[PDB]
Amino acid sequence: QKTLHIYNWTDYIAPDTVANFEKETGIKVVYDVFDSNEVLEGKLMAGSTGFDLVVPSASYLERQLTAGVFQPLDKSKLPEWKNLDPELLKLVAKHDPDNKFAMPYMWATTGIGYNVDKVKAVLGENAPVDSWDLILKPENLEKLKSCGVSFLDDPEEVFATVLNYLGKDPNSTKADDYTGPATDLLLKLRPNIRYFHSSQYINDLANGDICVAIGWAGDVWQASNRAKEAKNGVNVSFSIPKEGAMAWFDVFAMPADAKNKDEAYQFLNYLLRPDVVAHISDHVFYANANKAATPLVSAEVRENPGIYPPADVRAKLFTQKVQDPKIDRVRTRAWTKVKSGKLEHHH
Ligand SMILES: COCCOC[C@@H](C)OC[C@H](C)N
Ligand SMILES: [Cl-]
Ligand SMILES: [Cl-]
Repeated sequence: QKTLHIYNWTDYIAPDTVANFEKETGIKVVYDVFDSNEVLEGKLMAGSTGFDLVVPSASYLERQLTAGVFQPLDKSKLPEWKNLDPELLKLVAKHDPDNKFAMPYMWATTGIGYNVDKVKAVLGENAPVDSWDLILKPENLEKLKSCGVSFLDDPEEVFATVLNYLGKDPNSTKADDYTGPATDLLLKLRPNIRYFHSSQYINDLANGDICVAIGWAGDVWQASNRAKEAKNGVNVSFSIPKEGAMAWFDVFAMPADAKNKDEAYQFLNYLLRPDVVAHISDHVFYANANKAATPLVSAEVRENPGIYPPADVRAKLFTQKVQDPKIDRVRTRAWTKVKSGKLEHHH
């Protein structure tokens, strides 16, 4: 009797995927969840995670490759590997050369989730919902404060978005960009931000408790769908803003010390079945990386340009770079200062 341990993002599988795999294979699954790349990386670098499969973003897989925390995937144990789109594989390979360590899972963008009606009530019918101005212009956040503003608790995402908005390289390697203009803007915004959190914003958007959030696309579409299902009269939408946004792939990987590799390959091959991953996309409102699955994904998901954006929008997307340790120090210190920003001092 074997037991497979999986560590995935919250809100990132269909409700019946694991039970269906358990029923089919007889394998018992222990499924645990996270909402932060930094939490997962800390576990991978601190000791044994005890997990057989983990799901980093691709730039987090990249940065940990030479640490040897992952073992290469034996493709002979993944006969359904050919269902993955081979062009998407080439893009993922920028982070994982020759696709040796990672199985692409889902792809999306980091944009703005918002309450359509409350934004228009507060900012007017002309509210700049197609722009990062909605959430990064202080004059707008000051007005939105009471209806509730959330930022992701993701320093890399937040600084890269701010840098881009300020007309800098979103992956700037210049320390002064972080300590100066990016920090200046974030401190100006900070009094109007209710919280930094990377998962509470889904239900808060759905229930009308947060009016604007920096959010991951399919999480915001899940909020929208939860409100629709609740018949609660809340209208949530998502914007990939006109100034561009971050795009990313999340990938399954196998820790080098995984106990139950055979069961792990069984689960990956299960996810490679087109019906399995299409059903996941239908529930989580994210694009998968499986070419064979695409015709099976629901029309509502496939036809949503905030899930499958067209070429003119894709042209404005950027990807995360791994920063050197001096930028990492500057950025992380600045993030701690920003998040503590409301506190009173006596110096
Ligand atoms: C099936 O995933 C949606 C397609 O993803 C779009 C991004 C990842 O690719 C860019 C290239 C140009 N197509
Ligand atoms: Cl990524
Ligand atoms: Cl359909």
